[PDB]
Amino acid sequence: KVPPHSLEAEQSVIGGLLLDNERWDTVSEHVMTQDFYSRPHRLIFDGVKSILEAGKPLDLITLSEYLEQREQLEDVGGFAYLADLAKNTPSAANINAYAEIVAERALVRNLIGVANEIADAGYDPQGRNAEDLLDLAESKVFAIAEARTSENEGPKNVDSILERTLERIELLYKTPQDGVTGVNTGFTDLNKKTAGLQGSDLIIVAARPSMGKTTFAMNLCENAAMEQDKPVLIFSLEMPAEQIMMRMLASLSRVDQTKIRTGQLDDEDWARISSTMGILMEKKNMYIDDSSGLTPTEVRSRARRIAREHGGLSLIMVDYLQLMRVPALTDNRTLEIAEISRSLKALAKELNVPVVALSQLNRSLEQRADKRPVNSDLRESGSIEQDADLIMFIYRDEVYHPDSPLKGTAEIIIGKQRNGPIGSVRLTFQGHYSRFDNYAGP
Amino acid sequence: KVPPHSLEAEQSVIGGLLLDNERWDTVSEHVMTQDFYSRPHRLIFDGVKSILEAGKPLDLITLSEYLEQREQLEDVGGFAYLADLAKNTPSAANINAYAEIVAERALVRNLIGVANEIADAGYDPQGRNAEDLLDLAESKVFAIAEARTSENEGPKNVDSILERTLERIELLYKTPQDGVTGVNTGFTDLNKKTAGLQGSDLIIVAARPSMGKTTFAMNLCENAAMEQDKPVLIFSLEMPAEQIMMRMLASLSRVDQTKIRTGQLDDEDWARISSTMGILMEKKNMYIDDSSGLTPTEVRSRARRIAREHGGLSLIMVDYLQLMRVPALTDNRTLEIAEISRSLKALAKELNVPVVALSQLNRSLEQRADKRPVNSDLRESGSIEQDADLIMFIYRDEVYHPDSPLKGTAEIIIGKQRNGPIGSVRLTFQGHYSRFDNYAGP
DNA sequence: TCCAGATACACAAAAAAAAAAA
Ligand SMILES: Nc1ncnc2c1ncn2[C@@H]1O[C@H](COP(=O)(O)OP(=O)(O)OP(O)(O)=S)[C@@H](O)[C@H]1O
Ligand SMILES: Nc1ncnc2c1ncn2[C@@H]1O[C@H](COP(=O)(O)OP(=O)(O)OP(O)(O)=S)[C@@H](O)[C@H]1O
Ligand SMILES: [Mg+2]
Ligand SMILES: [Mg+2]
Repeated sequence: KVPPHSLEAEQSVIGGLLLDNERWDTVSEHVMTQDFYSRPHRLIFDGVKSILEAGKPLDLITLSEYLEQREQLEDVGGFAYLADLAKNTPSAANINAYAEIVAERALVRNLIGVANEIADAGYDPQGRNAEDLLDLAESKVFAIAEARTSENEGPKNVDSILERTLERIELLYKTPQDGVTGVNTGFTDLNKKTAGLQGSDLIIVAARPSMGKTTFAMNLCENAAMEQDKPVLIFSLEMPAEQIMMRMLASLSRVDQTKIRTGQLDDEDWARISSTMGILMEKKNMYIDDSSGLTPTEVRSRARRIAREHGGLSLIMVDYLQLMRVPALTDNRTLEIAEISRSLKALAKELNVPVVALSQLNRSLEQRADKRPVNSDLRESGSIEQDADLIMFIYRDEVYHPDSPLKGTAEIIIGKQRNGPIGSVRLTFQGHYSRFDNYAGP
Repeated sequence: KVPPHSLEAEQSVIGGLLLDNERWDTVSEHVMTQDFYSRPHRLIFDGVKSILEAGKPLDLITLSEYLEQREQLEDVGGFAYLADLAKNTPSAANINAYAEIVAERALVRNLIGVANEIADAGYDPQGRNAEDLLDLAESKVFAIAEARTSENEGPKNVDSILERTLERIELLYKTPQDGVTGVNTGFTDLNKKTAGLQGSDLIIVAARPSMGKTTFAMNLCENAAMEQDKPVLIFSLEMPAEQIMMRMLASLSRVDQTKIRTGQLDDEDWARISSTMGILMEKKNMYIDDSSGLTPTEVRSRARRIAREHGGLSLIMVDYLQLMRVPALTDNRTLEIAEISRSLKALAKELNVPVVALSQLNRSLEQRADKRPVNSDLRESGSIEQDADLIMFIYRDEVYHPDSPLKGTAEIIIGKQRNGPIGSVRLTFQGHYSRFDNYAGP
């Protein structure tokens, strides 16, 4: 059988070395003298490496002269073969890939050789017992695997990591940026715990029906759009853009939502609406997608298109993740939810922007004495919680207990945070404006 | 009869990608792997997609070594075909102009394949009737259309949404309608707290057996048909049309239902019935369907036919949504109910008409000291409570406590309203006339 | 693999009773 090898890869490596000299540093750290297969190729590579290490400039003429000095010019095919190799070079940009291919082929060939060597033993014990045969397998495989080393995926001593951490904390002494390092939510208490909405993270807001989930997410997105510079993308798979716009106008302009919807407004309400209209038309930092049944690929494509068009994004909202469709798994729901969650996390990591994805809760919450949500109430949510960087629930006590002393107030439960504290935050809820607010009072 | 294809477009796309890899972002959004016709081109495009999706450089050597690793370089024609493909492409100036050609050719080929398949199925009925063949053809054509119905959809900015919202608000403001902008329900407090039954919404009425769901729904439908000009469509999956007609006659004529059903009637009752018949024949805005076991597609088709024949509809009634069935999801009841609710919501959104979906309640209510229904008591109802826009419960206290001070009275609880307040409304219930009415006392 | 409906045993226990404390 033909051993695995790529002569074209070796020719490309030689051509790239001849044509380009500034990239020798990267090539020198990936290939050796014994990695090449063809003997004339080995001689040519040895000569080129010797010339390059000698410090002399590399060119076809000097390479031919050096080969003639050792009388190996005719052995490697002559000057014509070298000229053909130089002419057949595709480009010098991808010499690293060629070197990696050559190294991989050498590794697999040596592994096959070691396998044949161990296989030969056993057909001729030569006095060795089973224990000796077992022992002289691990040593050979470890020898053939030790040549490759992870870079830099290796254990590190405390000195380097401690020095890097000291450097990090020394530069962070200046410019505190008032605590928040990501996207300002607008609520001081939640800013203290979450330290803003960090990028490359997945944030999940979940609650029972009619709790204030879409309102909370829209408030966060509106504050981000008002403060930040890059646009904020919203995927409204539940409601049309008209209703979201009416809610935003009611929230910003301090105008009753019902009067806006029914068209019963006085002069002051119109003045407030005109002011917020002027502000919104001056900003131009909001995008709404009202399409239904979007697949993860479509969401990714549209997000990438917007990001490339405007150079970046600030925040992405999905409402909600259970309404997305994966046609390849229409016969299974749990796997579909897992794929949706993994795709959302991958998109968040790729675009380096936070993604606020909403979710629903199971009906087991209301069949218990205590109605406070937990992490198990999310529907089909092994993956929903496994790959979530922050889970925030919404709980209003006045819904279940009409006589509760916490009327006109809501609690945000941080059920999970990888690098932050957890707890509860109390916020004032004003439904007629579709707005949350800081708790000025007790 | 050669199926449509264009090898030149595929070769141009592959050559443009090989020459410059920086335009893969635009190309990946237009042409996929399966759009190609020739199998070697499909394999080479799979290899190109695999190489470029990870960001690694793509060239002749990389693609050739990737194809050779899986014994697939012989099928595509070897390195010679790849070299010819790379050489034959002058430049990638209009690379985006060939992906559309490939996509449209693939779409035409799929359409003609489906057209041949339907004819072949028609030539071999295999025991299927013509109705089944027509249904299959319609389903396949709809599935084809849904994939590429339009391309103008996408993330829109805030300017167009603001302009449309301002136009709608001004239109509503300039035409006062006594505070109700939707279909009047006939009850003053309910209209005040609901502003009518707004269009493009899903409304659910739920109560325990023998509480008044059908009576309340029929009262709403009668009032809507009496005031509106467009007709009202009623789906009666439970009771025959004769019983509903008798109940409606009793409600409108103010005549005992038992006397009408049995036949012992006086002269004043006959006079009132004659007046009601005259009014009904004068208006004639009612359509009653009494078929059982209807799939969502059948009700959608009937509603479309009625709306097309009469140029619009004002109200659609389903009683009740647990009687509808999807034959493809018989093995799971929860998914079937979710599909029914989703289909009802989609129909309401499409036709721009309020839809009343009567629902039952679970038996977990009877185990509580408080018999007032909650949103979680609906049967098999994740989507029922997560998709509705207005939930109205019916609760009569005299059924549980015979000597209540609220005898001859009923309470309606608005358990959920996405864009409105929640509360309760007290109404007078007259069983012998099978109708609700306004309440004047405290 | 989750969601939803329903019969039955067991945990006390929960309050209420209530005895009785006052
Ligand atoms: N004018 C108003 N006055 C008082 N409460 C209101 C008013 N308008 C809306 N609300 C309430 O505000 C809340 C809004 O709920 P949302 O957060 O928008 O919906 P949701 O939480 O996403 O739940 P879904 O999507 O319907 S399952 C509801 O509880 C409404 O009853
Ligand atoms: N002549 C009458 N006198 C007194 N009560 C009456 C009379 N006729 C009807 N009723 C009551 O009015 C109710 C009518 O409500 P219905 O519409 O039958 O309830 P329902 O929701 O349809 O029950 P379902 O369909 O089985 S879930 C009856 O169940 C009786 O309780
Ligand atoms: Mg919502
Ligand atoms: Mg009924």
